[PDB]
Amino acid sequence: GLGPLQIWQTDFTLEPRMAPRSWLAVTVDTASSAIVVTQHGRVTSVAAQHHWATAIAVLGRPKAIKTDNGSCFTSKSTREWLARWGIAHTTGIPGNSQGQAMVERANRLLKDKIRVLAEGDGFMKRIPTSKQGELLAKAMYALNHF
Amino acid sequence: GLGPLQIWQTDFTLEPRMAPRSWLAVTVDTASSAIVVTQHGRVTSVAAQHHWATAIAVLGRPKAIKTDNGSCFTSKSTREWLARWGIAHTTGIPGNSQGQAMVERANRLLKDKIRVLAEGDGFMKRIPTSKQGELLAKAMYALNHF
Ligand SMILES: [Ca+2]
Ligand SMILES: [Ca+2]
Repeated sequence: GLGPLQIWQTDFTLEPRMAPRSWLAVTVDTASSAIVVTQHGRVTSVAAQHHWATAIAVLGRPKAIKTDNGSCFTSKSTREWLARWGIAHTTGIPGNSQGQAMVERANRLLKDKIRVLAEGDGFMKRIPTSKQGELLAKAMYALNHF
Repeated sequence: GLGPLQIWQTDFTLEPRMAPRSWLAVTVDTASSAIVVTQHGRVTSVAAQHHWATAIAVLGRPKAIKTDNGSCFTSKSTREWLARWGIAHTTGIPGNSQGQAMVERANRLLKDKIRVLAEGDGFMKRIPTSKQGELLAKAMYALNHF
């Protein structure tokens, strides 16, 4: 009962191998280190809400989420969506510096796993679109379980 | 170490509120009762592999999966995909009768939660396409956590 708080860190990261939906939305559960990733065609507020809808189904509802001040995260729409769910939102400190370091380490382990699985399949450039889906699933698998 | 075996039961179920991608692929982890659902436009073998790719990222790799003899599940393609992952597959007994009862109970709790959340939003018929995604996320959330 003295366990970790259910706080998430989310961010978006660009990955051209995953084009056209090359914007990967990544969420790290700081309680368990689990990771949830979704792809999007454009960074929008709505992209951020859809990514969270999916992470919540997978991780359960957090008590809070930390993001940077990107505008897709502090727009009105996003504040209202998070309010409707009852989740608190913080963008940390104005000149944070650090503080979002797990989601950033996550971003880097993820892109690396994607490159190594993609190349294992013989794709050295963009991944065929029909194949990105299982590859992105496979990457997430590899970083969360086995 | 005497805990339950990681065996899944998967099935596809039709849901017109979710049209055009009205075929919902549902997987129950018989170890934890967690549920994973994905939508598809057509019931194909490939639909079954994509659904599992996503469930594995979410639940980890099972030791076995039980399905009925639908052809999308015993086709060559599907047998080879499951073989590549190292998961055993069984379709149970020829005139099983029961044995897939959790995935079927799941199918029914799911469609019911979708109807009640959809109607809470004022959609009494098909759900606008742009809205199905979070609604399907929301349903899964409700049946797995809170
Ligand atoms: Ca950012
Ligand atoms: Ca069936």
